[PDB]
Amino acid sequence: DFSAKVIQGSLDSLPQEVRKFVEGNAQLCQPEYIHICDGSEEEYGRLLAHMQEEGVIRKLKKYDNCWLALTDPRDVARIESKTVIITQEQRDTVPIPKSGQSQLGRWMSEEDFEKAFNARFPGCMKGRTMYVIPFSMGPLGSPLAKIGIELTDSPYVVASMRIMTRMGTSVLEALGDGEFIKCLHSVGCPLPLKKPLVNNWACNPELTLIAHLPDRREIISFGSGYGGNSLLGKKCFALRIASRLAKEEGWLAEHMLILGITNPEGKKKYLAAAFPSACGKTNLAMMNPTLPGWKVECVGDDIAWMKFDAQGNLRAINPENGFFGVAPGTSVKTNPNAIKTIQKNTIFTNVAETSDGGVYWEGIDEPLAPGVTITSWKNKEWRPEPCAHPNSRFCTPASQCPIIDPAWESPEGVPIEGIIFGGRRPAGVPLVYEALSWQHGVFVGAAMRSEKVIMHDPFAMRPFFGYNFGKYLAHWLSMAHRPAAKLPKIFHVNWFRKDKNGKFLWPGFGENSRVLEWMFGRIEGEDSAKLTPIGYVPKEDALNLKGLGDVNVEELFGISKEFWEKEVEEIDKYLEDQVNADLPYEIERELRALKQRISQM
Ligand SMILES: Nc1nc2c(ncn2[C@@H]2O[C@H](COP(=O)(O)OP(=O)(O)O)[C@@H](O)[C@H]2O)c(=O)[nH]1
Ligand SMILES: [Mn+2]
Ligand SMILES: [Mn+2]
Ligand SMILES: [Mn+2]
Repeated sequence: DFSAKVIQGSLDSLPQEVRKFVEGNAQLCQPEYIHICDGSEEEYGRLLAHMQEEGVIRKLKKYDNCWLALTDPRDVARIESKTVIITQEQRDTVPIPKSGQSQLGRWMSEEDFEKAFNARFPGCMKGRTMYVIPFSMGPLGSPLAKIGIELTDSPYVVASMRIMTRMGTSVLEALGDGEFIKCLHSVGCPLPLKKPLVNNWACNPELTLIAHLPDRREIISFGSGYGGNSLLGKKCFALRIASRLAKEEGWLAEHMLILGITNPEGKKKYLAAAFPSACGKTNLAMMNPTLPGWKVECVGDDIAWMKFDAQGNLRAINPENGFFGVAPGTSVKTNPNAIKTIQKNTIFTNVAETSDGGVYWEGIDEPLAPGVTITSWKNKEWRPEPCAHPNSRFCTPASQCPIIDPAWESPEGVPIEGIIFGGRRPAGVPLVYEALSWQHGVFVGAAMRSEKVIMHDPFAMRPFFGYNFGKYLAHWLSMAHRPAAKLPKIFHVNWFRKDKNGKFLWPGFGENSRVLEWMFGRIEGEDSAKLTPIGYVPKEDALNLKGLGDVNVEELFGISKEFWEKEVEEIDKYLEDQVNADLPYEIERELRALKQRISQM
C-alpha cells in the first residue's frame, strides 16, 4: 500500500485500474512521494514557484505569468533514432523494406524492450515525486476524446501538460471504469544523482528511449525531459498510439491543423492541412488574411482527430488544449496572432531573454530599445550562433488565441470539407493543385516530399506512424467504401517555389488567403479549374492577385515534363523500396496513371 506516500489526492479516490497502474509503477520506480494532480490553478502556480526557487525555470518579468526553461543541450528535441514501437511482428509496425533500412518507423521486439525497460526503470524515481496526471485528449465529454494517465517525475511535464491537455480531477471523475492510455515517463535521474546535472535539467541521453506498445495501450518513455519525448500526449498518444486506435475503430489521427474559413455571405468551411515540421502549419492555422471580407478562425495547429459521423460528414476535433509552437521565425509580420497568444500564461523553452524580462529569437522582427541586451538560450550574453535554440518552443493555451474558432471545443467536432497537403519544394511543384479523386488524393499525400536534401514525408507523418504505412494508406482508401461519406476535396500546396536566383516566387504568409479562397470556390463547385497531368490548377486569372504587384505566375505554375518525369520515377522507387508488398493496388494504379499522363504531355 503506497497510500502512506500520497501527498495530494488519495489512491482510494482513483478508479481501480488507475490505482493498479500507479501502485504497480510506484513499486517499480520507487518514488519518494505520489502527487495526484487536480488540475487547479493553485497546484499549477505553486509548482511553477517551486521550480522557480529550485532554478528550473525563470519568471519573465515583462509578461503576465510567463516562464522560461533552458535545457541541457543534449536534451533539445525528439530523437527518432531512439523512438520505437513494439509489436509481436515487425511487419505490423513497418513495411519490410527491400533495401533493409526503413524510413517509415522503428520496431523493437517485445523481448528486446523488456530488457531495455529493466535496465532503466527500476528505482528510477528514488528521491523524487511521482506525479499522476489524468488528462483528456479532446474536449471533455466529446465522443471523439480519449483519456490517458501520465506518471512522471518531472514538474516541467506537469505544468506543460496542464497547458497542452485537459488535466485534473474532472478528467478522473469522467473516466470511471472506462479505458485509458497508460503513459509512464521518467527523466531517468534517481537521487542521489550519479552524474552532474547540467543547466538544472534532469535528462539521461545515453539511455533515452521513447517506446510505444499499442497492444498494451501503453507509452513508456525514459531519459528525456523535452517536448515530444516527455509530454506524452503531444505525439506519442496523439499520433502514434491514436493512429493505431484509429485504424481499429474507423477514424483518422493526423498531423494536421484545422481552420475555419468564412466567405462574405456568411458561409463557413473547415479545412485540415498536413504539412511537415517547419513548413507552416501554425502560420496558416492562425493566418491573418490579406483579402478583404475573409475570416480565418483556428481550431488546431498540429493534431487532428477525424471521424465520419452518421450523416457522412468528416468531423474533426483538436485533441490538444494548447499550442506547442516553434518559436524562432515567429514575428509581428509572419504570425501576429501567435504573438498575441503567447504574451501571457506561457512556458517558453530554450529561447533568449531580453534585459527587460522579455523573450527573443531569430526572426522575431522586433527592434529592442537602445540599451536592451540579450541573454541566449545557453545562458550567455549574446550579440548579433543563434540567440534561441532552432527547436525552441512556446507552450501556450489555445483558449487565448485571438481567433480561436467558437466550435474549437465543440464535442461533435467541426465538419471538414477540404484536406491540404504540402511542403517545401524549391523547384517543379506549382503553388496549388487539386486531386482528381479520393484515390488520387491519397496518392498525393503518400508522395509528399519536402526540403540540402529533399526527403519523403508522406502525409507529414513519417516520424509518427503507429503502424505499417501500407496499411495506413489502405485505411485512408477504405474511407471511400463507406456509404454517406462526404469525401473532402484534396489539394496540394507549395509556398516555397523559388526562381533561378533563389527568391521565393510567392510572398506567402497572409497572402495564402488567395489560395484558400480558390479552394473554397472549388469545394463550392465553381468552374475555376484547368486540368493538368498532376491535377487541377487555377484557371487564367482565377486566383485573386490584386495588391500583389506582378507575381511571375508563369513560373509559379509551370509544370515541366522533365521535372515530373524525374518526380514520378523517384516516387515509384521510394514506394517500391519502402512499402513493397504493403502498397495498396489503388496507390500503385494512381502512380501508373500519373506516369502515363506525364508521358503524354
Ligand atoms: N516563405 C514562406 N515561409 C513560411 C510561410 N509560412 C510559414 N513559413 C516559415 O516556415 C517556418 C515554420 O513555420 P511554422 O508555422 O512554425 O511551421 P510548423 O512548424 O509546420 O507549424 C517559419 O520560419 C515561417 O516563417 C509562407 O507562407 N511562406
Ligand atoms: Mn534550466
Ligand atoms: Mn507548429
Ligand atoms: Mn478502393
